[PDB]
Amino acid sequence: HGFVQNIVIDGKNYGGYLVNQYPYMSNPPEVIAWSTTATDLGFVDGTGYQTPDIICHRGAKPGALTAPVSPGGTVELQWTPWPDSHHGPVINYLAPCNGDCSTVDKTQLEFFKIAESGLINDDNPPGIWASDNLIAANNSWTVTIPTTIAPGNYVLRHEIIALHSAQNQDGAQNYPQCINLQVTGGGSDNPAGTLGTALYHDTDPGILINIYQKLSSYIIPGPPLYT
Ligand SMILES: *[C@@H]1O[C@H](CO)[C@@H](O)[C@H](O)[C@H]1NC(C)=O
Ligand SMILES: [Cu+2]
Repeated sequence: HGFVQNIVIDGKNYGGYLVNQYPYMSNPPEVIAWSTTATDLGFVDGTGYQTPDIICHRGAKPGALTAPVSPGGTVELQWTPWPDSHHGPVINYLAPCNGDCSTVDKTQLEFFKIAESGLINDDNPPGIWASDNLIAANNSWTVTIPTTIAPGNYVLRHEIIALHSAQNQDGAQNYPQCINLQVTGGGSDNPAGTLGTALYHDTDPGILINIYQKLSSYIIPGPPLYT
């Protein structure tokens, strides 16, 4: 359990959607991060993959603001402390807003994968995963925005999937966190995008998996990495 408390871009903090504060507030602040109703700090499991919930987490609505990013710039996402138990991949996607991200129909966003990290080492099952890399980085993840994509407004969908329960049908725990970015620079690619509700299926080989046994490979779920 947890969520993104803060985002660092070009030497300032953009405060995240504080799901354990702003839903109790009823005149909460304008932020670059999407609001959610996920006040339990929990997840979208396999029962929700073909529901709107998977796109930017449960009952999610677009952030009011958008952060500019320098060409090939870094986005740093700071999480609440991530439990070692919650072993699994860290995956990042962009979807174009084609306009102000604050007014998009989330059910219409088409995501391309810009980065993925899975099982790093399996010397001691269940092993070292992207999630353990995230813990070792003091619960922060650094995304580099590609220089080769068309500039304009996009949603960054940033996700940990915990696999500690994933042996069981619908046991995997997806923690998607969305923010609004204004990508800048000279790129022109419009990558093939995948609907939120076509990212994952509850029987994917990297979703329905016993991590506690020796693994020879791990298939990072979702569509193919853009480069
Ligand atoms: C994270 O920072 C704290 C101090 O703020 C430090 O004590 C901790 O051990 C650091 N990093 C890791 C990888 O544990
Ligand atoms: Cu949890």
